[PDB]
Amino acid sequence: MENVVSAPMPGKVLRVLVRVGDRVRVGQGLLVLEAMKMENEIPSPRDGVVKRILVKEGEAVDTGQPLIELG
Ligand code: NA
Repeated sequence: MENVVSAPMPGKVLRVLVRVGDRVRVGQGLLVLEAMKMENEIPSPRDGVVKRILVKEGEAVDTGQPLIELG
């Protein structure tokens, strides 16, 4: 899915760091997944604007699951 940031591993959503409409830059933390016994910031792969937030706190996600859509 183009413009979609997806989960790199299974985990639990701890918090979302951005809001719809936010400008983001490559490497910027978009949300935090608990996995591999740690808290992991999931980065933006590119500069952009946050278009949609596709998960909520507490949600269990799988590898490749859409997390954030960029505009
Ligand atoms: Na799930």
